[PDB]
Amino acid sequence: STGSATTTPIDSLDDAYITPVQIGTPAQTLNLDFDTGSSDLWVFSSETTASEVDGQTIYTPSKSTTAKLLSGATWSISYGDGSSSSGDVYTDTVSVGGLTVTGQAVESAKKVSSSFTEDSTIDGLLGLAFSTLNTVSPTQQKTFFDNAKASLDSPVFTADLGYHAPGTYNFGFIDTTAYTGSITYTAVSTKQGFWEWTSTGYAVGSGTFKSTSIDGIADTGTTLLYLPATVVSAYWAQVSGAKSSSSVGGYVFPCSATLPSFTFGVGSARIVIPGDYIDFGPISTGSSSCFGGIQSSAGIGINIFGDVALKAAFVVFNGATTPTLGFASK
Ligand SMILES: NCc1ccc(C(F)(F)F)cc1
Ligand SMILES: NCc1ccc(C(F)(F)F)cc1
Repeated sequence: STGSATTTPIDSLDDAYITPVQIGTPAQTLNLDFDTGSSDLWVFSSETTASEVDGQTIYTPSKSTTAKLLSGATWSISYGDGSSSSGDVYTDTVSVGGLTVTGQAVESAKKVSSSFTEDSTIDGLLGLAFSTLNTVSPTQQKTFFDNAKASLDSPVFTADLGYHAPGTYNFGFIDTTAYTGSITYTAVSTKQGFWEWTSTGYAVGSGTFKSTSIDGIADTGTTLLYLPATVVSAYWAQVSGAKSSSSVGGYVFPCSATLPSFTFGVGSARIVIPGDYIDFGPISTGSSSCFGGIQSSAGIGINIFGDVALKAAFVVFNGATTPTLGFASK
């Protein structure tokens, strides 16, 4: 079997993407943030503290005839930006774009951090990293992808994120009309639970390509591109007036400047990120300082190929027994 769902940016800056997901019987449709950097499927629910809910659609397990409480199970997660949530665990039927999994662990939030409450458009997260990162205790739970793997035509899913436009998540097949050229596959390390791979180098604008190994993770749940300080400094040095601002927390640049493109290597292939993808707009309403989409990973401890990079490509997450990542131009 296969599944296909449209994913839509939540705002004009592509800060995140939401995808409709059907949970329960009869279906309750929630818009979830598909996150290849985590492994929990958690939702706002009827059990969430009422003051912590501001416009989200909530999952109500008591209205689903297939929902079962997973006796004694709890979950608690903290994200790399300081966000967190926690609660209990149901199992229920979950469908994405026609692809149905029965008995999927649905983690019901009793408490969410402020950053989720303020994001009225995101009803929860659907984790697509490896199941070793799932936070359910005492019995660890499998991701939607892991549960679907057996019945998929091919154990893959693909991410085709749009620039200021809708995109597609496909499960179980590779749409050969959605990219140009060939797909370049590269090895994945699962040792930390992430879709971790090694980029073969980078170039700034029309400069020389610098061959150098950048280890990092493919993360649809992170907005920006976080790279080593040496790389990020070489990029922003080509932008007149750009500087690192401690009060803002990263590189900013004059909104009137034109940004150079950024190229990253995948084996012998090259993925080019247009300079416009790196503009994240004014730091405050009316400001003439704009926030950059390429930032240093020094404070984070790991390099992150977030949406800024992934939306420049067609990306194959190949969950075969030896996992690989595929990149194609589009
Ligand atoms: N998108 C989920 C996620 C969030 C944070 C991290 C970090 F910061 F720990 F690397 C990885 C993955
Ligand atoms: N990387 C996971 C993640 C995804 C979304 C959010 C936000 F934006 F909703 F707070 C935080 C963390």
